[PDB]
Amino acid sequence: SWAQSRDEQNLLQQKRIWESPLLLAAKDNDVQALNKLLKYEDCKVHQRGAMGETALHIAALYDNLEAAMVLMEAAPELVFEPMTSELYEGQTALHIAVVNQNMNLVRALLARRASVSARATGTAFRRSPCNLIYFGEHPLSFAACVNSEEIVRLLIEHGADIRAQDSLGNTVLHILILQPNKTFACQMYNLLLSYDRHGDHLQPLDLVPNHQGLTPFKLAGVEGNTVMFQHLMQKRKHTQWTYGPLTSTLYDLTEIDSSGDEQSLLELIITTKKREARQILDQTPVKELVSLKWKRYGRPYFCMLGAIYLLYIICFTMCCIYRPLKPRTNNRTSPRDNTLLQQKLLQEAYMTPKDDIRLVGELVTVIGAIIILLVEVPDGPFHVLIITYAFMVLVTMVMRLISASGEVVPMSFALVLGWCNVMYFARGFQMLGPFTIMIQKMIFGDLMRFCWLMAVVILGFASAFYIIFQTEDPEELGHFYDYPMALFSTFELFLTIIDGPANYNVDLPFMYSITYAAFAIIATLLMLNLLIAMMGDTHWRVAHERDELWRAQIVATTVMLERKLPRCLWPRSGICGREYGLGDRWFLRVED
Amino acid sequence: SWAQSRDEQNLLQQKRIWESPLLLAAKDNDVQALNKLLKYEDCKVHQRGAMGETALHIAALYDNLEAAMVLMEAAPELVFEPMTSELYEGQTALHIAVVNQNMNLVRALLARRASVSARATGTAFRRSPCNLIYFGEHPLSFAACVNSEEIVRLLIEHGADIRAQDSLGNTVLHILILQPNKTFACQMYNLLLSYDRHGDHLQPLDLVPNHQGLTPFKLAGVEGNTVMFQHLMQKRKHTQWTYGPLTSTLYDLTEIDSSGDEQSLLELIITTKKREARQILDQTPVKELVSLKWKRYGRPYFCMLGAIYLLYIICFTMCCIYRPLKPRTNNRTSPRDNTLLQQKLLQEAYMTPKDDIRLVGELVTVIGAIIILLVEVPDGPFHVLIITYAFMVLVTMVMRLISASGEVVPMSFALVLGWCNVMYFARGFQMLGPFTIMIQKMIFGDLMRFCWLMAVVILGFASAFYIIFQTEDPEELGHFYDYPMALFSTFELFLTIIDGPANYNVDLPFMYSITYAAFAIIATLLMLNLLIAMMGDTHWRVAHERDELWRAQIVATTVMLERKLPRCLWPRSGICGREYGLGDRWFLRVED
Ligand SMILES: CCCCCCCC/C=C\CCCCCCCC(=O)O[C@@H](COC(=O)CCCCCCCCCCCCCCC)COP(=O)([O-])OCC[N+](C)(C)C
Ligand SMILES: CCCCCCCC/C=C\CCCCCCCC(=O)O[C@@H](COC(=O)CCCCCCCCCCCCCCC)COP(=O)([O-])OCC[N+](C)(C)C
Ligand SMILES: CCCCCCCC/C=C\CCCCCCCC(=O)O[C@@H](COC(=O)CCCCCCCCCCCCCCC)COP(=O)([O-])OCC[N+](C)(C)C
Ligand SMILES: CCCCCCCC/C=C\CCCCCCCC(=O)O[C@@H](COC(=O)CCCCCCCCCCCCCCC)COP(=O)([O-])OCC[N+](C)(C)C
Ligand SMILES: CC(C)CCC[C@@H](C)[C@H]1CC[C@H]2[C@@H]3CC=C4C[C@@H](OC(=O)CCC(=O)O)CC[C@]4(C)[C@H]3CC[C@]12C
Ligand SMILES: CC(C)CCC[C@@H](C)[C@H]1CC[C@H]2[C@@H]3CC=C4C[C@@H](OC(=O)CCC(=O)O)CC[C@]4(C)[C@H]3CC[C@]12C
Ligand SMILES: CC(C)CCC[C@@H](C)[C@H]1CC[C@H]2[C@@H]3CC=C4C[C@@H](OC(=O)CCC(=O)O)CC[C@]4(C)[C@H]3CC[C@]12C
Ligand SMILES: CC(C)CCC[C@@H](C)[C@H]1CC[C@H]2[C@@H]3CC=C4C[C@@H](OC(=O)CCC(=O)O)CC[C@]4(C)[C@H]3CC[C@]12C
Ligand SMILES: CC(C)CCC[C@@H](C)[C@H]1CC[C@H]2[C@@H]3CC=C4C[C@@H](OC(=O)CCC(=O)O)CC[C@]4(C)[C@H]3CC[C@]12C
Ligand SMILES: CC(C)CCC[C@@H](C)[C@H]1CC[C@H]2[C@@H]3CC=C4C[C@@H](OC(=O)CCC(=O)O)CC[C@]4(C)[C@H]3CC[C@]12C
Repeated sequence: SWAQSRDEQNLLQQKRIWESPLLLAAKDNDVQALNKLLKYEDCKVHQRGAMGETALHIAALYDNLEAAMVLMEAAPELVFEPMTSELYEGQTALHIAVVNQNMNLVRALLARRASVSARATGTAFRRSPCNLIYFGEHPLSFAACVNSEEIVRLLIEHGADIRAQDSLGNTVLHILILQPNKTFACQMYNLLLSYDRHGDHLQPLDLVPNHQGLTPFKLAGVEGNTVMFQHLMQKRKHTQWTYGPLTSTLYDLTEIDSSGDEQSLLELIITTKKREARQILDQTPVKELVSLKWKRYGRPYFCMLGAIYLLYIICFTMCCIYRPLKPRTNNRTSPRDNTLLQQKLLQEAYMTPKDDIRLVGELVTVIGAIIILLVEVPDGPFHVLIITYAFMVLVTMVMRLISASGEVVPMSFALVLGWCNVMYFARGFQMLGPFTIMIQKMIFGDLMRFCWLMAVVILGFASAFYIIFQTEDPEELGHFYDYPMALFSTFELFLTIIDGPANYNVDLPFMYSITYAAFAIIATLLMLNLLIAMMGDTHWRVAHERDELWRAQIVATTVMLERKLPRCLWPRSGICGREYGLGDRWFLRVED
Repeated sequence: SWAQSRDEQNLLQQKRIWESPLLLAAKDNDVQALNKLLKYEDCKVHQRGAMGETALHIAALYDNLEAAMVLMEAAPELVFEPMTSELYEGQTALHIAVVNQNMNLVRALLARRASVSARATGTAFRRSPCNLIYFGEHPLSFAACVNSEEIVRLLIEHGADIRAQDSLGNTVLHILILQPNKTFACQMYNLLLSYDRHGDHLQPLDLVPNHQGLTPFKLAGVEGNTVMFQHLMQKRKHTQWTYGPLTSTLYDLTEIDSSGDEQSLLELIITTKKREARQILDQTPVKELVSLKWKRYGRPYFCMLGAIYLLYIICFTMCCIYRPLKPRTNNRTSPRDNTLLQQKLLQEAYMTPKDDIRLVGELVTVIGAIIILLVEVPDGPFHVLIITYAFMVLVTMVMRLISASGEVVPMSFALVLGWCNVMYFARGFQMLGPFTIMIQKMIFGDLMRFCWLMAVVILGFASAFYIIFQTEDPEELGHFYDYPMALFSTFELFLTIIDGPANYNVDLPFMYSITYAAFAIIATLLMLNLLIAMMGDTHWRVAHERDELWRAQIVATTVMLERKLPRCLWPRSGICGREYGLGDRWFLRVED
């Protein structure tokens, strides 16, 4: 795709260099070739390359100081020229010699007054999975990322703005957090903060947001950058006293905790795809904050909601047990017809006092289903299940009003969805909590991958079992009497939850005993135990990280409860200042 | 709670320091600020802080020697002042400068005659989970715990009592055992014992009990402090001879073995919550003592009690097999009534010689149940089971006398509790012993955690299965005919111990085949194998430490048998002295 086009422009770049004697002598720094071409005609001194590059760009790429100096003496207006293509738009040779860390050639270009504010907006510089570097857009950003302490100072002396932002809004401090070598990126962060002696007014530059709204501290939390997180936390950390081995430590807790309705650090870490962002939860001020919110306010409000939900589902269950049924009016159509009862009409469903007790429970059920929709729809997996529950309750309400047959099908969905939603409240308990993570990763992991191989063995053998018994009498062996039942029976024989079809009083077809023996080996022995071996591996992986997974469950529940409860009902965690003379900020004390 | 109040008093402390110029200059040692405030008015020289602290307390906290000396020259009566709050009651600055290890400021306070006997009874010093340090109450105790060898000597030279006890009764030697850095605590133990040259009469101070009764040696065993246990065992260890690589070693065995009716080291280690106390059992004199008690006296007396219990339960079983039954008098009420026999009245239960043989076995059963209560009630898990057994035997005795119907329900409990109590005697065998620890940790571990998720899937699907078949004829498919049976059937279908409901001669409801397929996947495949994967992990953890767990089972059995058998029947283990001229102490010889 774009990779194929980037491959072709890279080969087109090397061709145009070989086609041009100037670009070739710029690549391989033959001084005698460059001297002859310039003492001749212009020879395309402003030659536009394949990448939009010039000759002075080329000597910058290939680390050719002696070539680049002769090209600057030849034409000094090339120093200001930007590279002109979609890949490398607005890139100067000052950008290139910075990235190549060519110390003598950056000093030479700054002597010829190369711009330090030149923005490199080409798509090879944008933050994308296709690019292997994200350095920003400015030369100061590029030198900060290749860890060149000598070049960042020279750019600042020549007037590079430390406050310059790229198209994503990131300053140079944001970009350093996005870098793979974190320990070098810490030291460059400390260097660039030291040059914010002026301009700390109107923003201190460690507090600038990007276009997502993130400061460098919140970006370190969101990106899973734990090394930069601990280093940024030192600024927000205050030592209160030291009593030998003890230390009382006061944490700032402003951007960490939900200071406003805008998403804080706890919500952004839960609502992100990055697995390594969850490593911020066992960092020190974040870990005791989550535990404090849960024990004081999270777990009491959650256990109340689980108790109310459990009483409500018991109420819904009893209305389904006592659903209005009467003896059937019509006669039995076939001997296969097994139905004895049918559901009452609306006019006769409510005529006794026991029907009035059920009516109260049915209204409590319907009112609860509306409140589930009013909480959840005006906006997870249990998110979908409780909406699917409340939808099924309203469907059976509509069928009750218009007297529609088949209320058993919305109720049966609603019974199993209503009671399996109680497993949501297992996360109030630490031992019970990651059990449902095991169930999710066994369903949407092991089952969804291996059901396709199971379904095709079931389809093969049920089709074989169907045609083997297609000529036989079903009254003796009716497991495969029609093709939907044959398919359901083979699924049950797969799971060994029904017995193998046997009638010793008749002769079964010869082909059955061979096919069922082949089925018993591949399906019940091999593939069934293969799946169980997978799910035991899922169990082992989730139980290994179960404390970390439970803590991530607690934050998501705390973020959700704080979002839905009133602010009077959820007090802010920690200790506010300003009655102790600390400002209006809410602090958290940790004694270690 | 108290943590929130401790957080607030810590912030209130820092405010009152900032409110006071004296306390602020005491915190940050500005000598010019302290000089001006004292050459002015008193300026609250006896200013009471938030923690009950004074200015001289503050210079002690923040390691301000130059501040504290000026404050002592200003008012020397502050040197004697205690900190006055619930957190830090009776704390002096001599306490603080000791903990901060400020060597020049402890010498200055002792020059101004600061008390070495001052007790710090505040709740921040008490042994509690809320506190991170337990240092005791005296300055000598505090210097011993921060490992300051130079300060403990200076306190002793000024008259600090090495025999001072805190509110828990602990001397300084007890407190050192309770310290996290054991290797430093060994060296401080050796230092403080050297200053017991005088006063070894009336107690040698390594033999002082605390209020629980524990000496430092027994506290090292109870607290799991194996490093201090081995070091204390050197004093109780006597080398008898050395024959090249051999060494005959005589162990004192006084506090280890049950010298009196007061609890010894073996009973205290079993009857404690700490898992690391069980690490004392594989230390040298304790390990060969337990093996000696078991092989000589433990295992023969235990195998006799297990043989007698096995013969007794066989006697109880045969009386239940032969329980008095007669043909039923009334007629069959419904076709669902299956009962053919009923239990006899008392007057006809004993009329044949075979009824007389059973009467002897029933009295042997009743006498055994009374003896179980007389041994166990005038005081574990098998502790509860054998009492629950003997209660069920007396309940069926009462029902036999008053001719109450339903003796089958107390007997059935008594049959399964009586025979499962034979698994108690599996610990007489090392290979069989930790099997019952696996069963306990699979029941009260894996089952009690995961039954709640299982129960709610059973409740959801049994309710669905009940309403699906609520309109059908039960004679064809009666698994779910009423709601208790539907719930029991779904439990059995969960465990795959009954087959899936099928009748191929009728049409089952459409909703059944979908719901049972959903049930077969989530319950029989996924959640059932999830539990088995857990219990296999419990099996793997218990089988890894199975020798250590079996040895802990042997001590508990030995402690229980010694407590219940007469002293003539349980001889003291090891070799008494005084016929070999060693004193009256009982020794144990170990050749290594
Ligand atoms: C994850 C789930 C995967 C799917 C699992 C299983 C799917 C099951 C889902 C639904 C089935 C249940 C719905 C009932 C509908 C009734 C119609 C019927 O099927 O039978 C009809 C026949 O027609 C057929 O036999 C069609 C089946 C042929 C091939 C099936 C492959 C389709 C799925 C491919 C997916 C591949 C994916 C696998 C991997 C790529 C009529 O029944 P009869 O009694 O035979 O009448 C014949 C009358 N006669 C006597 C004259 C002869
Ligand atoms: C996962 C792998 C396991 C697969 C299991 C087996 C592999 C399959 C390989 C091959 C199967 C070959 C099919 C036979 C074709 C001829 C049909 C015929 O003549 O039927 C005749 C029988 O005649 C016979 O008995 C056939 C001779 C023995 C074949 C079966 C033995 C398989 C042993 C395998 C050894 C282990 C190999 C695997 C080791 C692991 C007549 O039948 P009838 O008795 O009169 O009944 C009448 C009913 N009917 C007419 C209505 C129909
Ligand atoms: C670890 C163990 C956990 C519990 C597991 C299972 C508990 C099982 C324990 C005991 C059950 C067995 C005792 C028999 C008593 C008979 C009464 C009866 O139940 O049926 C009665 C109906 O009334 C009901 O249907 C009540 C049930 C509704 C909801 C059940 C939830 C209660 C437990 C919540 C705990 C949640 C904990 C889970 C996680 C939070 C009558 O029967 P019927 O035939 O239907 O009559 C209807 C007549 N009709 C035809 C007119 C319609
Ligand atoms: C753990 C997850 C597994 C869940 C398993 C299944 C998921 C459930 C999802 C959805 C179930 C939807 C319910 C149907 C609602 C309409 C009712 C209806 O019209 O009935 C009609 C049939 O009409 C049909 O046949 C319906 C069309 C097919 C639905 C069933 C195929 C499910 C395939 C799923 C593919 C794999 C998906 C999952 C892959 C893993 C009439 O019924 P009847 O035949 O005439 O019988 C009469 C008896 N009765 C009137 C007394 C009642
Ligand atoms: C007539 C009255 C008494 C009915 C009783 C009402 C309650 C039983 C209902 C009404 C609203 C419900 C709540 C609506 C929203 C949610 C969020 C929901 O969150 C998720 O499932 C999202 C997280 C995830 O997907 O895992 C969990 C259930 C809960 C607390 C519900 C619990 C049960 C509640 C309190
Ligand atoms: C009437 C019949 C046909 C209904 C079919 C039942 C299934 C569609 C239901 C019943 C139980 C449900 C499951 C119950 C519990 C979970 C675990 C749940 O896991 C989590 O949410 C992870 C934990 C976390 O979010 O912290 C994801 C949904 C899932 C698999 C549910 C998916 C839908 C299931 C399989
Ligand atoms: C678990 C496995 C890997 C170990 C070896 C077992 C199978 C390879 C063997 C054991 C029993 C054998 C079966 C025993 C009896 C028969 C019946 C025989 O056909 C008959 O005579 C049946 C009567 C009829 O056709 O009606 C065909 C072979 C078959 C299925 C045999 C096929 C091969 C089987 C399954
Ligand atoms: C008519 C006569 C012959 C009846 C026979 C009497 C014995 C069969 C009974 C009487 C007292 C019983 C003992 C009473 C107390 C105990 C302690 C009990 O200890 C525990 O279960 C506690 C440890 C734990 O909980 O694991 C184990 C069974 C045992 C030895 C009992 C074994 C069976 C004994 C010897
Ligand atoms: C008539 C029916 C309804 C009675 C129900 C039977 C259960 C209540 C009983 C039968 C077997 C019993 C179990 C048999 C063995 C053990 C192992 C036992 O493990 C230990 O004591 C650990 C070993 C040790 O102490 O060294 C704890 C009790 C437990 C789980 C028992 C708990 C109670 C159980 C499950
Ligand atoms: C083990 C799993 C993860 C792998 C794939 C198996 C299931 C996804 C498939 C295999 C067989 C299928 C069943 C085959 C037959 C039927 C009957 C069909 O309804 C009927 O026509 C039955 C007749 C009646 O309603 O009375 C409804 C779908 C269902 C349950 C199918 C649902 C999906 C099943 C369970």
